[PDB]
Formats: sequence, structure tokens, C-alpha cells
Amino acid sequence: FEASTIGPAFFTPQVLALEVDCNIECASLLDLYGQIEVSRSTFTY
Amino acid sequence: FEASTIGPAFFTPQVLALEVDCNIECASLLDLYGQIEVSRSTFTY
Repeated sequence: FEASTIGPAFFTPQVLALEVDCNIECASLLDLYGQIEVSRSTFTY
Repeated sequence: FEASTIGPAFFTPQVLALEVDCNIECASLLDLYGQIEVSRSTFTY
């Protein structure tokens, strides 16, 4: 029963516990800006 | 009887223990890469 003459169904592959992830996100400046809290869609100053 | 008249076969030289060796094995990058071990011929990720 040479592997070259039988179906893949008999050979279950190993499952690695890794996950390639190439995505990145650039640093944010949000901490510099001034923080304001509101409770309505419109405001005045 | 003297050397330069008798043949070389009458003298047995001393045998030293040191074994000269000039070859080198360059340092490998292998330990920088990511290390994985698989007990099977195929793996998935």
C-alpha cells in the first residue's frame, strides 16, 4: 500500500498551535488631545 | 654500520598522540529561527 497509490483519507496531518498574523496598526495620538464629555448631539461654547 | 649506509627499515620513529586539524565549522543561525517540533510528516496552521 504505497502512499503514492492510496487516497489522502488515511493520513491525518498534525495540527500546529500557531497562527500567522501580519496585520499592524500605527500608534495613536489620542492621548494628547483635550478630553470633553457631553450628553446631547449639540453643544455650545 | 651507520645511517646513509644501512636502509631506513632499521629505525622505527616515535609515535606522538596529537592530531593536527585545521578545518572549521562556521556558526549557525539555526537558534534564531522559531522552533517547532512535529512527530508526523505533515502539519497544518
